[PDB]
Amino acid sequence: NRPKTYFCDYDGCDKAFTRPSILTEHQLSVHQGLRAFQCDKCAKSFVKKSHLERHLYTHSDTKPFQCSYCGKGVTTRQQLKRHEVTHTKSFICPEEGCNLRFYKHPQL
DNA sequence: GTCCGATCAACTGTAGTTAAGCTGGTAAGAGCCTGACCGAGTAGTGTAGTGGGTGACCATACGCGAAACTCAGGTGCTGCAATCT
Ligand SMILES: [Zn+2]
Ligand SMILES: [Zn+2]
Ligand SMILES: [Zn+2]
Ligand SMILES: [Zn+2]
Repeated sequence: NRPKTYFCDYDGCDKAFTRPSILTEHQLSVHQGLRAFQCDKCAKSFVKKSHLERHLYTHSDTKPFQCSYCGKGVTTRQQLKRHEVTHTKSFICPEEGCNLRFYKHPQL
């Protein structure tokens, strides 16, 4: 919506941003080499609250997305969708007019 | 590079060693396809992290209108005085 009208000034940086706090998040993270959210359970650190929140689940068994078929736990919707698509007849015969459909790619 | 000509055997006259397949009953080469076993191949997958854009909520800005507040307009009598009598 609103136009990108805050330009990073550093040598060899191309980026422009919508609102000045975001330009500052970029500058402190990329160019100065500082981060604002530390893991309690390992050495790593993160640039956003949502990124530390994802990393915190990785230290735990009670992972926040749970499979509808097998009940395996995962941390975000992309992982869930890819995993659940393995519980489907995903693959299709690529050859002309052939009707068949398959569950594991080596079968196809 | 070439020159001479000696010299192993090239290409030339006849005297004596090699298969192919018959009768068979037979084990011998060379072989075929299903099956099993591990290495490698095809390639989509499993967590995990960087970035971005959407959405909500805010406040900041002007500009028009709404009510506020200040300061001075306006009403009407009559205490006192002056024109007409
Ligand atoms: Zn930059
Ligand atoms: Zn950690
Ligand atoms: Zn599952
Ligand atoms: Zn087919």
